[PDB]
Amino acid sequence: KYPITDFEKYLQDITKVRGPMSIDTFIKEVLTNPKYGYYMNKDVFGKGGDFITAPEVSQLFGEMIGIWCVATWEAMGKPKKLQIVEMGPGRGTLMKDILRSTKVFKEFYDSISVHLVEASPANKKTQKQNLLYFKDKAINFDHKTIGETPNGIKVTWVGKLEEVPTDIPTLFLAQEFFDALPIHVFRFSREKNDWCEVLVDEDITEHGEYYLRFVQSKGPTLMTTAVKHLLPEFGLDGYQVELGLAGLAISQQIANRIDKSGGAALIIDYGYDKIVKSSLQAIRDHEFVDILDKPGTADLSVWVDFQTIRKTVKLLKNKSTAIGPVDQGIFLKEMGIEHRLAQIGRKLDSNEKFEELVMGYKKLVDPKEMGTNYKVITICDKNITPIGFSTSKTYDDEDL
Ligand SMILES: Nc1ncnc2c1ncn2[C@@H]1O[C@H](CSCC[C@H](N)C(=O)O)[C@@H](O)[C@H]1O
Repeated sequence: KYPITDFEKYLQDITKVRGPMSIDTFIKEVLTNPKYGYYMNKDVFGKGGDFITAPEVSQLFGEMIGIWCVATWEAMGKPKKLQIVEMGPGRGTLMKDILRSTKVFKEFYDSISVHLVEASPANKKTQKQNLLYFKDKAINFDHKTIGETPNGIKVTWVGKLEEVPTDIPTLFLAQEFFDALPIHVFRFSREKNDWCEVLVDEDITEHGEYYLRFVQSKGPTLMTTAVKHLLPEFGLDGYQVELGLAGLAISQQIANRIDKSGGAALIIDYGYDKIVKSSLQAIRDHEFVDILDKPGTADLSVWVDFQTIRKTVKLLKNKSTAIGPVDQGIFLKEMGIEHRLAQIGRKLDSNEKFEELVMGYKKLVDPKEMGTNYKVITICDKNITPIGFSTSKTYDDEDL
């Protein structure tokens, strides 16, 4: 035990009036609740911005994504206006590396504007500070939703993808974004020959462990019935799956935007080319903890189901398709990262700086590091061949 937090008391109250809550609802509350959220007001973590992401590991990573943006823009017929959208830019490191490294491509750089989709006002402020040129001392970061980069590239912040202008060809970047979206969890009961949903209820049992607990819905919930067509047909008892419905909805918005106005999305994340049975994890001060251990104090994440993203896009039966996933290591090698590593290394004379650069390269591409756990998938037009996906597989059962 420990004594009951105010956020736990509040979540218990929801279960008393509304019944046990879906894991989707729980993840939204735990992250984004105004008063007790993790993503909204955590404050003062260990080290400087929480965790090791790929942009912060190497400039190599952002330069390669930059090359992908330019090559894809070329493959689209070099449109005079191109939007670049990023989902959850973090501190803005990725965007900064892209905008730095793609300045040399004059024709490309003259066509771009940037749109960052960001819900957190804290991250918004950090991104603005990281990306913008400022002419005034007093900056209120909330009335500043449009800005200019020091190279004069326009950057606009919006809360949701829906708010991004339509009818312009668009690149979409989602880097470690889908792993932080809510999921639902379902499990099959042979005792009721059907799927149940896994819910979070209050835990007042005589020797429970925490103040919340996982329960199985009595029958199928309305969500179970609504998504039955996405679940396995194989009813094995206790078989459990995670479904990233929030992410599937975003995948459809991107696919449909691309069908209408052209474009391409690059989704990079840790995950699998199959249904993910169990992956929801809670990390607090760099230690794995239980999900229901003081909720709101720990960062929740999931491993991404790339397969269901792919099938969902394909099921739209429009001009869009999804190709991949391919491993991050293979993707980046195919983009020319080894050549760039050597070029950057030759300009450096330090050896200490070169050793650091090579380790960052190894962290990105080695199979024991991020090389295989991290994967890349593209949502794009059927008729424009994607860049960096030559090793993508063919999925016969899903192409008629
Ligand atoms: N529903 C939502 N709308 C907008 N942004 C979201 C979101 N859910 C999560 N995010 C954002 O996604 C980011 C996850 S952290 C990843 C940061 C960055 N891409 C990097 O790898 O360095 C956070 O900045 C968070 O604010």
